[PDB]
Amino acid sequence: MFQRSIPALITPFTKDNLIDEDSFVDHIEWQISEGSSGLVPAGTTGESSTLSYEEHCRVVELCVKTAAGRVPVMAGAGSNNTKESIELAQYAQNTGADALLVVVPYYNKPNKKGLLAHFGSIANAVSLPIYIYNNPSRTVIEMDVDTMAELVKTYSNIVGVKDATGRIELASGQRIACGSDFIQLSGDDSSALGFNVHGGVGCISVTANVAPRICAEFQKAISEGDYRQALEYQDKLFPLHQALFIEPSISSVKYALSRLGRNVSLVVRAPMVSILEKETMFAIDQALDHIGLCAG
Amino acid sequence: MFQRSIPALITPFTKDNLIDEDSFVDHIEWQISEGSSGLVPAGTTGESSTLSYEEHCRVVELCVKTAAGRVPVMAGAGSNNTKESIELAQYAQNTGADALLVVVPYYNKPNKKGLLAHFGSIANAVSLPIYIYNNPSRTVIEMDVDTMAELVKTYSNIVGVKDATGRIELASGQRIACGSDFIQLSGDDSSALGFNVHGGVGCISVTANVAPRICAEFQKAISEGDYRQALEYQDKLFPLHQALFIEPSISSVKYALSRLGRNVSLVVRAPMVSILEKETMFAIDQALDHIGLCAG
Ligand SMILES: *[C@@H](C[C@H](O)CCC(=O)O)C(=O)O
Ligand SMILES: *[C@@H](C[C@H](O)CCC(=O)O)C(=O)O
Repeated sequence: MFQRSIPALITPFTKDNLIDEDSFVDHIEWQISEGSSGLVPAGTTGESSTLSYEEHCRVVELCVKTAAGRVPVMAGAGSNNTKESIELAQYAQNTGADALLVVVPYYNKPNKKGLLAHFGSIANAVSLPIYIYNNPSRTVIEMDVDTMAELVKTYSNIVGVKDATGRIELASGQRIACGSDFIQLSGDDSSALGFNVHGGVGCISVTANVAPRICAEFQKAISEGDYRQALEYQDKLFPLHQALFIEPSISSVKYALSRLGRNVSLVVRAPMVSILEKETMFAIDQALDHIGLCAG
Repeated sequence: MFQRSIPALITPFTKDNLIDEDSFVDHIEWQISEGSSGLVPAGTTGESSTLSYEEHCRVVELCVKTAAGRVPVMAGAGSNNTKESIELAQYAQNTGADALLVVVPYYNKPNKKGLLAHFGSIANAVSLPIYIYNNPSRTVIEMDVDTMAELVKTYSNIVGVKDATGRIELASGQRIACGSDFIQLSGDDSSALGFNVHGGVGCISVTANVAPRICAEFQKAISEGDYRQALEYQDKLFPLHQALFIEPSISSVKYALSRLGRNVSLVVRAPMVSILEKETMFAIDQALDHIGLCAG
Protein backbone atom coordinates (compact mmCIF):
# COMPACT_ATOMS: atom_id res chain seq x y z
CA MET A 1 0.00 0.00 0.00
CA PHE A 2 2.80 2.43 0.90
CA GLN A 3 5.98 2.42 -1.17
CA ARG A 4 8.45 4.74 -2.95
CA SER A 5 8.44 8.49 -2.13
CA ILE A 6 6.00 9.56 0.58
CA PRO A 7 6.29 13.16 1.88
CA ALA A 8 5.84 13.94 5.56
CA LEU A 9 3.80 17.00 4.59
CA ILE A 10 4.52 20.43 6.03
CA THR A 11 1.53 22.26 7.48
CA PRO A 12 1.54 25.77 5.96
CA PHE A 13 0.26 28.66 8.09
CA THR A 14 -1.12 32.10 7.21
CA LYS A 15 0.32 35.45 8.29
CA ASP A 16 -2.29 35.33 11.08
CA ASN A 17 -1.08 31.87 12.22
CA LEU A 18 -4.14 30.00 10.94
CA ILE A 19 -3.88 26.85 8.85
CA ASP A 20 -3.36 27.98 5.25
CA GLU A 21 -5.89 25.54 3.85
CA ASP A 22 -5.50 26.74 0.26
CA SER A 23 -1.73 26.34 0.33
CA PHE A 24 -2.02 22.91 1.96
CA VAL A 25 -4.38 21.71 -0.78
CA ASP A 26 -2.14 23.08 -3.56
CA HIS A 27 0.88 21.42 -1.94
CA ILE A 28 -0.86 18.03 -1.88
CA GLU A 29 -2.07 18.34 -5.46
CA TRP A 30 1.42 19.39 -6.56
CA GLN A 31 2.99 16.47 -4.63
CA ILE A 32 0.73 13.93 -6.36
CA SER A 33 1.20 15.39 -9.84
CA GLU A 34 4.99 15.22 -9.32
CA GLY A 35 4.98 11.51 -8.42
CA SER A 36 4.73 11.17 -4.62
CA SER A 37 3.02 7.87 -3.86
CA GLY A 38 1.35 8.52 -0.51
CA LEU A 39 0.93 11.27 2.06
CA VAL A 40 1.66 11.65 5.76
CA PRO A 41 -0.28 14.62 7.14
CA ALA A 42 0.25 15.98 10.66
CA GLY A 43 3.54 14.21 11.28
CA THR A 44 6.71 15.68 12.70
CA THR A 45 7.52 17.77 9.61
CA GLY A 46 3.85 18.75 9.78
CA GLU A 47 4.47 20.50 13.13
CA SER A 48 2.08 18.11 14.87
CA SER A 49 3.52 19.31 18.19
CA THR A 50 2.22 22.87 17.75
CA LEU A 51 -1.20 21.98 16.31
CA SER A 52 -4.31 21.93 18.47
CA TYR A 53 -6.36 18.74 18.53
CA GLU A 54 -8.87 20.36 16.19
CA GLU A 55 -6.21 21.67 13.83
CA HIS A 56 -4.51 18.27 13.70
CA CYS A 57 -7.83 16.62 12.85
CA ARG A 58 -8.62 19.26 10.26
CA VAL A 59 -5.23 18.72 8.63
CA VAL A 60 -5.80 14.96 8.38
CA GLU A 61 -9.38 15.48 7.16
CA LEU A 62 -8.25 17.94 4.49
CA CYS A 63 -5.44 15.73 3.28
CA VAL A 64 -7.79 12.75 2.98
CA LYS A 65 -10.36 14.77 1.02
CA THR A 66 -7.74 16.27 -1.28
CA ALA A 67 -6.05 12.94 -2.06
CA ALA A 68 -9.42 11.68 -3.34
CA GLY A 69 -8.24 8.07 -3.37
CA ARG A 70 -5.45 8.81 -5.86
CA VAL A 71 -2.75 8.01 -3.26
CA PRO A 72 -2.99 6.47 0.21
CA VAL A 73 -3.00 8.65 3.31
CA MET A 74 -1.12 7.67 6.47
CA ALA A 75 -2.34 10.01 9.22
CA GLY A 76 0.02 11.14 11.95
CA ALA A 77 -1.73 9.84 15.05
CA GLY A 78 0.87 9.73 17.75
CA SER A 79 1.81 11.62 20.87
CA ASN A 80 3.29 10.61 24.21
CA ASN A 81 -0.23 10.39 25.71
CA THR A 82 -1.92 7.08 24.82
CA LYS A 83 -5.48 8.28 25.33
CA GLU A 84 -4.84 11.25 23.04
CA SER A 85 -3.20 8.93 20.52
CA ILE A 86 -6.32 6.76 20.53
CA GLU A 87 -8.42 9.85 19.97
CA LEU A 88 -6.29 11.04 17.02
CA ALA A 89 -6.26 7.50 15.58
CA GLN A 90 -10.02 7.01 15.75
CA TYR A 91 -10.53 10.43 14.17
CA ALA A 92 -8.21 9.52 11.30
CA GLN A 93 -10.11 6.28 10.74
CA ASN A 94 -13.57 7.85 10.87
CA THR A 95 -12.52 10.57 8.43
CA GLY A 96 -11.12 8.09 5.89
CA ALA A 97 -7.36 7.78 6.34
CA ASP A 98 -5.82 4.56 5.01
CA ALA A 99 -3.30 3.98 7.78
CA LEU A 100 -1.79 5.46 10.94
CA LEU A 101 1.72 6.66 11.78
CA VAL A 102 2.37 6.21 15.54
CA VAL A 103 5.63 7.53 17.05
CA VAL A 104 7.34 5.84 19.97
CA PRO A 105 6.40 8.14 22.90
CA TYR A 106 8.84 11.00 23.50
CA TYR A 107 9.83 12.73 26.74
CA ASN A 108 8.22 10.50 29.39
CA LYS A 109 10.45 7.52 28.31
CA PRO A 110 8.18 4.48 28.84
CA ASN A 111 9.89 1.15 29.23
CA LYS A 112 9.28 -1.88 27.00
CA LYS A 113 6.13 -2.83 28.92
CA GLY A 114 4.86 0.70 28.33
CA LEU A 115 5.59 0.49 24.61
CA LEU A 116 3.57 -2.72 24.46
CA ALA A 117 0.77 -1.04 26.40
CA HIS A 118 0.88 2.06 24.19
CA PHE A 119 0.90 0.41 20.76
CA GLY A 120 -1.35 -2.44 21.88
CA SER A 121 -4.01 -0.06 23.23
CA ILE A 122 -3.99 1.87 19.95
CA ALA A 123 -4.07 -1.31 17.86
CA ASN A 124 -7.15 -2.49 19.76
CA ALA A 125 -8.96 0.81 19.31
CA VAL A 126 -8.87 1.03 15.48
CA SER A 127 -8.90 -1.45 12.63
CA LEU A 128 -6.56 0.64 10.44
CA PRO A 129 -3.03 -0.54 9.59
CA ILE A 130 -0.52 0.99 12.02
CA TYR A 131 3.08 1.99 11.26
CA ILE A 132 5.50 2.25 14.20
CA TYR A 133 7.59 5.40 13.89
CA ASN A 134 10.98 4.81 15.54
CA ASN A 135 13.03 8.01 15.88
CA PRO A 136 15.31 7.84 18.94
CA SER A 137 17.16 11.01 17.92
CA ARG A 138 13.95 12.74 19.00
CA THR A 139 12.37 10.29 21.47
CA VAL A 140 15.60 9.21 23.26
CA ILE A 141 14.24 5.67 23.79
CA GLU A 142 14.39 3.29 20.81
CA MET A 143 11.96 0.45 20.24
CA ASP A 144 14.08 -2.70 20.01
CA VAL A 145 13.53 -5.49 17.50
CA ASP A 146 12.16 -7.97 20.07
CA THR A 147 9.43 -5.51 21.02
CA MET A 148 8.62 -4.70 17.42
CA ALA A 149 8.45 -8.42 16.59
CA GLU A 150 6.27 -9.05 19.60
CA LEU A 151 3.80 -6.27 18.46
CA VAL A 152 3.65 -7.63 14.90
CA LYS A 153 2.95 -11.15 16.16
CA THR A 154 0.28 -9.92 18.58
CA TYR A 155 -1.69 -7.33 16.56
CA SER A 156 -2.60 -8.09 12.97
CA ASN A 157 -3.04 -4.39 12.19
CA ILE A 158 0.50 -3.45 13.26
CA VAL A 159 2.00 -3.80 9.80
CA GLY A 160 5.27 -1.90 9.45
CA VAL A 161 7.81 0.71 10.54
CA LYS A 162 9.28 4.14 9.58
CA ASP A 163 12.59 3.71 10.60
CA ALA A 164 14.32 7.03 11.23
CA THR A 165 17.44 5.69 12.97
CA GLY A 166 19.66 5.82 9.91
CA ARG A 167 21.40 2.63 11.13
CA ILE A 168 20.42 0.30 8.33
CA GLU A 169 21.63 -2.87 10.07
CA LEU A 170 18.31 -2.49 11.95
CA ALA A 171 16.49 -2.92 8.64
CA SER A 172 18.05 -6.37 8.30
CA GLY A 173 17.23 -7.18 11.93
CA GLN A 174 13.61 -6.10 11.57
CA ARG A 175 13.20 -8.02 8.31
CA ILE A 176 14.42 -11.24 9.94
CA ALA A 177 12.53 -10.88 13.24
CA CYS A 178 9.22 -9.51 11.90
CA GLY A 179 9.09 -11.25 8.50
CA SER A 180 9.62 -10.09 4.92
CA ASP A 181 5.91 -9.15 4.81
CA PHE A 182 6.61 -6.43 7.42
CA ILE A 183 6.54 -3.13 5.55
CA GLN A 184 9.70 -1.11 6.21
CA LEU A 185 9.85 2.54 5.20
CA SER A 186 12.95 4.67 5.72
CA GLY A 187 12.50 7.70 7.94
CA ASP A 188 15.91 9.16 7.03
CA ASP A 189 16.32 10.71 3.58
CA SER A 190 20.09 10.42 3.49
CA SER A 191 20.20 6.65 4.01
CA ALA A 192 16.95 5.76 2.20
CA LEU A 193 18.93 4.16 -0.64
CA GLY A 194 20.76 1.58 1.49
CA PHE A 195 17.67 1.12 3.64
CA ASN A 196 15.75 -0.20 0.63
CA VAL A 197 18.46 -2.62 -0.51
CA HIS A 198 18.33 -4.06 3.03
CA GLY A 199 14.59 -4.58 2.59
CA GLY A 200 12.79 -1.23 2.74
CA VAL A 201 10.24 -0.41 0.05
CA GLY A 202 10.11 3.38 0.31
CA CYS A 203 10.81 6.51 2.32
CA ILE A 204 8.73 8.87 4.44
CA SER A 205 10.80 11.88 3.36
CA VAL A 206 11.38 15.47 4.39
CA THR A 207 13.10 16.40 1.14
CA ALA A 208 10.16 15.23 -0.99
CA ASN A 209 8.32 18.36 0.21
CA VAL A 210 10.86 20.45 -1.69
CA ALA A 211 11.85 18.17 -4.59
CA PRO A 212 9.05 15.62 -5.06
CA ARG A 213 9.78 14.73 -8.68
CA ILE A 214 13.42 13.69 -8.36
CA CYS A 215 12.68 11.99 -5.02
CA ALA A 216 10.04 10.03 -6.91
CA GLU A 217 12.42 9.25 -9.78
CA PHE A 218 15.00 8.24 -7.16
CA GLN A 219 12.60 5.80 -5.52
CA LYS A 220 11.40 4.58 -8.93
CA ALA A 221 14.93 3.68 -10.04
CA ILE A 222 15.38 1.70 -6.82
CA SER A 223 12.17 -0.21 -7.28
CA GLU A 224 13.20 -1.06 -10.84
CA GLY A 225 16.52 -2.31 -9.45
CA ASP A 226 18.46 0.31 -11.42
CA TYR A 227 20.86 0.92 -8.55
CA ARG A 228 23.53 2.52 -10.73
CA GLN A 229 20.91 5.14 -11.59
CA ALA A 230 19.71 5.35 -7.99
CA LEU A 231 23.27 6.22 -6.99
CA GLU A 232 23.32 9.06 -9.52
CA TYR A 233 20.16 10.51 -7.99
CA GLN A 234 21.64 10.11 -4.48
CA ASP A 235 24.70 12.20 -5.35
CA LYS A 236 22.37 14.95 -6.65
CA LEU A 237 19.95 14.82 -3.69
CA PHE A 238 22.38 14.19 -0.79
CA PRO A 239 23.58 17.83 -0.53
CA LEU A 240 19.96 18.95 -0.39
CA HIS A 241 19.00 16.31 2.22
CA GLN A 242 21.87 17.59 4.36
CA ALA A 243 21.29 21.32 3.79
CA LEU A 244 17.68 21.01 4.94
CA PHE A 245 18.52 19.93 8.51
CA ILE A 246 21.42 22.34 9.19
CA GLU A 247 18.67 24.10 11.15
CA PRO A 248 15.25 22.52 11.91
CA SER A 249 13.95 21.10 8.66
CA ILE A 250 10.46 22.58 9.12
CA SER A 251 11.90 26.09 8.80
CA SER A 252 14.28 25.04 6.05
CA VAL A 253 11.59 23.34 3.98
CA LYS A 254 9.26 26.35 4.03
CA TYR A 255 12.18 28.64 3.21
CA ALA A 256 12.95 26.50 0.16
CA LEU A 257 9.35 26.14 -1.01
CA SER A 258 8.90 29.91 -0.82
CA ARG A 259 12.16 30.45 -2.71
CA LEU A 260 10.93 28.07 -5.44
CA GLY A 261 7.80 30.19 -5.92
CA ARG A 262 5.37 27.83 -4.20
CA ASN A 263 2.55 29.60 -2.33
CA VAL A 264 3.88 28.60 1.10
CA SER A 265 4.50 31.26 3.71
CA LEU A 266 7.57 31.12 5.96
CA VAL A 267 5.47 31.13 9.14
CA VAL A 268 6.22 28.40 11.71
CA ARG A 269 4.98 28.02 15.28
CA ALA A 270 7.27 28.56 18.25
CA PRO A 271 9.56 27.04 19.38
CA MET A 272 10.37 26.75 15.65
CA VAL A 273 11.50 30.05 14.13
CA SER A 274 11.51 31.02 10.47
CA ILE A 275 14.68 33.11 10.67
CA LEU A 276 17.56 31.12 9.15
CA GLU A 277 21.26 31.95 9.22
CA LYS A 278 22.57 33.25 5.92
CA GLU A 279 25.06 30.38 5.71
CA THR A 280 22.10 28.01 6.01
CA MET A 281 20.06 29.70 3.27
CA PHE A 282 23.15 29.76 1.06
CA ALA A 283 23.68 26.02 1.54
CA ILE A 284 20.04 25.30 0.67
CA ASP A 285 20.17 27.59 -2.38
CA GLN A 286 23.34 25.95 -3.71
CA ALA A 287 21.83 22.49 -3.25
CA LEU A 288 18.58 23.51 -4.97
CA ASP A 289 20.47 25.01 -7.92
CA HIS A 290 22.71 21.93 -8.28
CA ILE A 291 19.52 19.92 -8.81
CA GLY A 292 18.21 22.68 -11.10
CA LEU A 293 14.91 23.34 -9.30
CA CYS A 294 14.42 27.10 -9.87
CA ALA A 295 12.01 27.56 -12.79
CA GLY A 296 13.38 31.02 -13.70
CA MET B 1 12.66 31.73 47.91
CA PHE B 2 13.16 28.17 46.56
CA GLN B 3 15.69 26.18 48.54
CA ARG B 4 16.58 22.83 50.14
CA SER B 5 14.23 19.86 49.38
CA ILE B 6 11.38 20.51 46.83
CA PRO B 7 9.40 17.44 45.65
CA ALA B 8 8.29 17.14 42.04
CA LEU B 9 4.88 15.98 43.20
CA ILE B 10 3.31 12.85 41.82
CA THR B 11 -0.25 13.18 40.57
CA PRO B 12 -2.31 10.35 42.13
CA PHE B 13 -5.16 8.80 40.16
CA THR B 14 -8.27 6.95 41.30
CA LYS B 15 -9.13 3.43 40.18
CA ASP B 16 -11.44 5.09 37.61
CA ASN B 17 -8.48 7.16 36.27
CA LEU B 18 -9.67 10.48 37.64
CA ILE B 19 -7.41 12.77 39.61
CA ASP B 20 -7.50 11.55 43.20
CA GLU B 21 -7.83 14.99 44.77
CA ASP B 22 -8.10 13.85 48.40
CA SER B 23 -4.91 11.81 47.98
CA PHE B 24 -3.15 14.75 46.30
CA VAL B 25 -4.14 17.14 49.14
CA ASP B 26 -3.01 14.59 51.75
CA HIS B 27 0.34 14.09 50.01
CA ILE B 28 0.91 17.86 50.02
CA GLU B 29 0.00 18.24 53.72
CA TRP B 30 2.32 15.35 54.56
CA GLN B 31 5.12 16.84 52.47
CA ILE B 32 4.86 20.21 54.23
CA SER B 33 4.71 18.77 57.74
CA GLU B 34 7.72 16.52 57.03
CA GLY B 35 9.84 19.56 56.07
CA SER B 36 9.69 19.99 52.29
CA SER B 37 10.39 23.65 51.49
CA GLY B 38 8.46 24.02 48.22
CA LEU B 39 6.22 22.18 45.78
CA VAL B 40 6.39 21.53 42.05
CA PRO B 41 3.00 20.29 40.84
CA ALA B 42 2.44 18.95 37.32
CA GLY B 43 6.11 18.47 36.44
CA THR B 44 7.57 15.35 34.81
CA THR B 45 7.15 13.28 37.97
CA GLY B 46 3.59 14.65 38.01
CA GLU B 47 2.82 12.90 34.71
CA SER B 48 2.19 16.24 32.96
CA SER B 49 2.45 14.44 29.59
CA THR B 50 -0.74 12.49 30.29
CA LEU B 51 -2.80 15.22 31.92
CA SER B 52 -5.31 17.07 29.78
CA TYR B 53 -4.94 20.83 29.71
CA GLU B 54 -7.85 21.09 32.15
CA GLU B 55 -6.50 18.46 34.54
CA HIS B 56 -3.08 20.12 34.48
CA CYS B 57 -4.71 23.42 35.50
CA ARG B 58 -6.68 21.60 38.19
CA VAL B 59 -3.55 19.98 39.65
CA VAL B 60 -1.80 23.36 39.84
CA GLU B 61 -4.79 25.20 41.33
CA LEU B 62 -5.36 22.44 43.91
CA CYS B 63 -1.69 22.47 44.90
CA VAL B 64 -1.71 26.28 45.24
CA LYS B 65 -4.90 26.21 47.30
CA THR B 66 -3.59 23.45 49.56
CA ALA B 67 -0.18 25.06 50.15
CA ALA B 68 -1.99 28.32 51.06
CA GLY B 69 1.21 30.36 51.36
CA ARG B 70 2.96 27.98 53.77
CA VAL B 71 5.57 26.96 51.16
CA PRO B 72 6.03 28.46 47.68
CA VAL B 73 4.59 26.66 44.66
CA MET B 74 6.55 26.37 41.38
CA ALA B 75 3.97 25.25 38.80
CA GLY B 76 4.84 23.04 35.87
CA ALA B 77 4.24 25.09 32.72
CA GLY B 78 6.32 23.06 30.27
CA SER B 79 5.42 21.75 26.88
CA ASN B 80 7.08 21.67 23.48
CA ASN B 81 4.36 24.03 22.18
CA THR B 82 5.15 27.66 23.06
CA LYS B 83 1.55 28.85 22.79
CA GLU B 84 0.41 26.15 25.21
CA SER B 85 3.22 26.94 27.65
CA ILE B 86 2.05 30.56 27.72
CA GLU B 87 -1.47 29.43 28.54
CA LEU B 88 -0.25 27.10 31.29
CA ALA B 89 1.99 29.80 32.76
CA GLN B 90 -0.77 32.44 32.72
CA TYR B 91 -3.22 30.02 34.32
CA ALA B 92 -0.63 29.33 37.04
CA GLN B 93 -0.02 33.03 37.65
CA ASN B 94 -3.74 33.81 37.78
CA THR B 95 -4.42 30.94 40.17
CA GLY B 96 -1.72 32.07 42.63
CA ALA B 97 1.47 30.05 41.97
CA ASP B 98 4.71 31.66 43.10
CA ALA B 99 6.96 30.62 40.21
CA LEU B 100 7.03 28.63 36.98
CA LEU B 101 9.06 25.58 35.92
CA VAL B 102 9.59 25.56 32.14
CA VAL B 103 11.27 22.59 30.42
CA VAL B 104 13.46 23.03 27.36
CA PRO B 105 11.16 21.84 24.51
CA TYR B 106 11.33 18.09 23.86
CA TYR B 107 10.81 16.05 20.69
CA ASN B 108 10.74 18.91 18.11
CA LYS B 109 14.33 19.96 18.93
CA PRO B 110 14.43 23.76 18.52
CA ASN B 111 17.83 25.33 17.94
CA LYS B 112 19.27 28.18 20.04
CA LYS B 113 17.09 30.80 18.32
CA GLY B 114 14.09 28.61 19.07
CA LEU B 115 15.01 28.44 22.77
CA LEU B 116 15.31 32.24 22.95
CA ALA B 117 11.92 32.58 21.25
CA HIS B 118 10.32 29.96 23.53
CA PHE B 119 11.61 31.28 26.85
CA GLY B 120 11.43 34.91 25.72
CA SER B 121 7.78 34.54 24.70
CA ILE B 122 6.97 33.06 28.09
CA ALA B 123 8.92 35.70 29.99
CA ASN B 124 6.98 38.40 28.12
CA ALA B 125 3.58 36.86 28.96
CA VAL B 126 3.79 36.55 32.75
CA SER B 127 5.41 38.41 35.60
CA LEU B 128 6.13 35.34 37.75
CA PRO B 129 9.73 34.16 38.19
CA ILE B 130 10.73 31.45 35.70
CA TYR B 131 13.06 28.49 36.25
CA ILE B 132 14.65 26.87 33.21
CA TYR B 133 14.31 23.08 33.41
CA ASN B 134 17.30 21.52 31.60
CA ASN B 135 16.94 17.74 31.17
CA PRO B 136 18.57 16.54 27.94
CA SER B 137 18.15 12.88 28.97
CA ARG B 138 14.50 13.50 28.09
CA THR B 139 14.70 16.49 25.69
CA VAL B 140 17.76 15.43 23.63
CA ILE B 141 18.77 19.08 23.19
CA GLU B 142 20.57 20.77 26.07
CA MET B 143 20.43 24.50 26.72
CA ASP B 144 24.04 25.68 26.78
CA VAL B 145 25.48 28.14 29.31
CA ASP B 146 25.68 31.04 26.83
CA THR B 147 21.98 30.70 26.02
CA MET B 148 21.07 30.54 29.70
CA ALA B 149 23.23 33.53 30.55
CA GLU B 150 21.68 35.52 27.71
CA LEU B 151 18.13 34.72 28.82
CA VAL B 152 19.08 35.69 32.40
CA LYS B 153 20.61 38.99 31.28
CA THR B 154 17.69 39.81 28.97
CA TYR B 155 14.66 38.98 31.14
CA SER B 156 14.42 39.96 34.80
CA ASN B 157 11.91 37.22 35.53
CA ILE B 158 14.19 34.38 34.34
CA VAL B 159 15.74 33.69 37.73
CA GLY B 160 16.92 30.08 37.95
CA VAL B 161 17.52 26.62 36.58
CA LYS B 162 16.71 22.95 37.57
CA ASP B 163 19.55 21.40 36.33
CA ALA B 164 18.82 17.70 35.78
CA THR B 165 21.97 16.89 33.76
CA GLY B 166 23.86 15.47 36.74
CA ARG B 167 27.11 16.89 35.32
CA ILE B 168 27.97 19.25 38.11
CA GLU B 169 30.76 21.06 36.24
CA LEU B 170 27.78 22.80 34.60
CA ALA B 171 26.79 24.23 37.99
CA SER B 172 30.15 26.01 38.12
CA GLY B 173 29.79 27.24 34.54
CA GLN B 174 26.26 28.49 35.17
CA ARG B 175 27.32 30.15 38.42
CA ILE B 176 30.11 32.11 36.72
CA ALA B 177 28.21 32.99 33.51
CA CYS B 178 24.85 33.86 35.09
CA GLY B 179 26.09 35.26 38.42
CA SER B 180 25.79 33.95 41.96
CA ASP B 181 22.31 35.54 42.36
CA PHE B 182 21.11 33.00 39.76
CA ILE B 183 19.12 30.33 41.67
CA GLN B 184 20.42 26.84 40.84
CA LEU B 185 18.40 23.80 41.89
CA SER B 186 19.53 20.24 41.26
CA GLY B 187 17.17 18.11 39.22
CA ASP B 188 19.18 14.92 39.85
CA ASP B 189 18.73 13.39 43.33
CA SER B 190 21.92 11.30 43.20
CA SER B 191 24.24 14.28 42.60
CA ALA B 192 22.29 16.93 44.57
CA LEU B 193 25.00 16.91 47.25
CA GLY B 194 27.88 17.91 44.96
CA PHE B 195 25.58 20.21 42.98
CA ASN B 196 25.04 22.34 46.09
CA VAL B 197 28.74 22.53 46.97
CA HIS B 198 29.33 23.86 43.42
CA GLY B 199 26.74 26.59 44.04
CA GLY B 200 23.29 24.98 44.13
CA VAL B 201 20.88 25.87 46.95
CA GLY B 202 18.39 23.01 46.70
CA CYS B 203 16.98 20.03 44.84
CA ILE B 204 13.79 19.43 42.89
CA SER B 205 13.66 15.76 43.95
CA VAL B 206 11.96 12.50 42.91
CA THR B 207 12.88 10.86 46.18
CA ALA B 208 11.35 13.55 48.42
CA ASN B 209 7.93 12.18 47.40
CA VAL B 210 8.84 9.00 49.25
CA ALA B 211 11.16 10.12 52.07
CA PRO B 212 10.44 13.86 52.54
CA ARG B 213 11.78 14.02 56.11
CA ILE B 214 15.21 12.51 55.47
CA CYS B 215 15.62 14.50 52.24
CA ALA B 216 14.74 17.62 54.22
CA GLU B 217 17.28 16.73 56.90
CA PHE B 218 19.80 16.04 54.12
CA GLN B 219 19.30 19.47 52.55
CA LYS B 220 19.24 21.19 55.97
CA ALA B 221 22.69 19.76 56.82
CA ILE B 222 24.14 21.03 53.53
CA SER B 223 22.79 24.54 54.11
CA GLU B 224 24.36 24.55 57.56
CA GLY B 225 27.64 23.35 56.02
CA ASP B 226 27.71 20.10 58.00
CA TYR B 227 28.93 18.26 54.93
CA ARG B 228 30.11 15.30 57.01
CA GLN B 229 26.52 14.71 58.14
CA ALA B 230 25.26 15.38 54.61
CA LEU B 231 27.54 12.60 53.33
CA GLU B 232 26.07 10.30 55.97
CA TYR B 233 22.62 11.12 54.61
CA GLN B 234 23.83 10.63 51.05
CA ASP B 235 25.03 7.09 51.84
CA LYS B 236 21.62 6.22 53.33
CA LEU B 237 19.54 7.84 50.55
CA PHE B 238 21.62 6.85 47.50
CA PRO B 239 20.26 3.26 47.21
CA LEU B 240 16.73 4.63 47.34
CA HIS B 241 17.58 7.31 44.73
CA GLN B 242 18.93 4.59 42.44
CA ALA B 243 16.19 2.05 43.14
CA LEU B 244 13.47 4.54 42.11
CA PHE B 245 14.63 4.78 38.48
CA ILE B 246 15.41 1.13 37.69
CA GLU B 247 12.00 1.40 36.04
CA PRO B 248 10.13 4.69 35.39
CA SER B 249 10.14 6.74 38.58
CA ILE B 250 6.44 7.69 38.47
CA SER B 251 5.50 4.01 38.83
CA SER B 252 8.34 3.31 41.25
CA VAL B 253 7.39 6.24 43.51
CA LYS B 254 3.72 5.28 43.72
CA TYR B 255 4.70 1.69 44.51
CA ALA B 256 7.01 2.96 47.29
CA LEU B 257 4.29 5.19 48.72
CA SER B 258 1.81 2.30 49.01
CA ARG B 259 4.48 0.05 50.58
CA LEU B 260 4.86 2.87 53.13
CA GLY B 261 1.12 2.78 53.91
CA ARG B 262 0.19 6.08 52.29
CA ASN B 263 -3.17 6.49 50.53
CA VAL B 264 -1.79 6.53 47.01
CA SER B 265 -3.10 4.17 44.36
CA LEU B 266 -0.70 2.51 41.92
CA VAL B 267 -2.61 3.78 38.87
CA VAL B 268 -0.51 5.54 36.26
CA ARG B 269 -1.51 6.65 32.76
CA ALA B 270 -0.35 4.93 29.59
CA PRO B 271 2.28 4.83 28.12
CA MET B 272 3.39 4.39 31.73
CA VAL B 273 2.46 1.10 33.40
CA SER B 274 2.30 0.31 37.12
CA ILE B 275 3.54 -3.29 36.87
CA LEU B 276 7.13 -3.54 38.15
CA GLU B 277 9.44 -6.55 37.91
CA LYS B 278 9.95 -8.61 41.06
CA GLU B 279 13.60 -7.46 41.20
CA THR B 280 12.58 -3.78 40.97
CA MET B 281 10.07 -4.04 43.81
CA PHE B 282 12.62 -5.89 45.93
CA ALA B 283 15.34 -3.31 45.29
CA ILE B 284 12.92 -0.54 46.34
CA ASP B 285 11.81 -2.48 49.44
CA GLN B 286 15.40 -3.05 50.54
CA ALA B 287 16.29 0.60 49.95
CA LEU B 288 13.30 1.56 52.09
CA ASP B 289 14.35 -0.88 54.82
CA HIS B 290 17.97 0.49 54.74
CA ILE B 291 16.53 3.82 55.78
CA GLY B 292 14.70 2.00 58.58
CA LEU B 293 11.80 3.90 57.08
CA CYS B 294 9.56 0.83 57.14
CA ALA B 295 11.05 -2.34 58.64
CA GLY B 296 12.95 -1.22 61.77
C1 LIG C 1 8.76 11.56 9.40
C2 LIG C 1 9.68 12.05 8.33
C3 LIG C 1 11.06 12.24 8.86
O1 LIG C 1 11.40 10.97 9.41
C4 LIG C 1 11.24 13.37 9.88
C5 LIG C 1 12.58 13.06 10.52
C6 LIG C 1 13.12 13.99 11.55
O2 LIG C 1 13.48 13.49 12.61
O3 LIG C 1 13.23 15.19 11.30
C7 LIG C 1 8.02 12.60 10.06
O4 LIG C 1 7.08 12.29 10.76
O5 LIG C 1 8.36 13.76 9.84
C1 LIG D 1 11.88 17.37 37.92
C2 LIG D 1 12.56 16.37 38.81
C3 LIG D 1 13.51 15.38 38.14
O1 LIG D 1 14.52 16.01 37.36
C4 LIG D 1 12.82 14.34 37.28
C5 LIG D 1 13.99 13.48 36.85
C6 LIG D 1 13.71 12.69 35.60
O2 LIG D 1 14.28 13.04 34.58
O3 LIG D 1 12.95 11.74 35.69
C7 LIG D 1 10.60 17.02 37.35
O4 LIG D 1 10.00 17.83 36.68
O5 LIG D 1 10.14 15.90 37.58
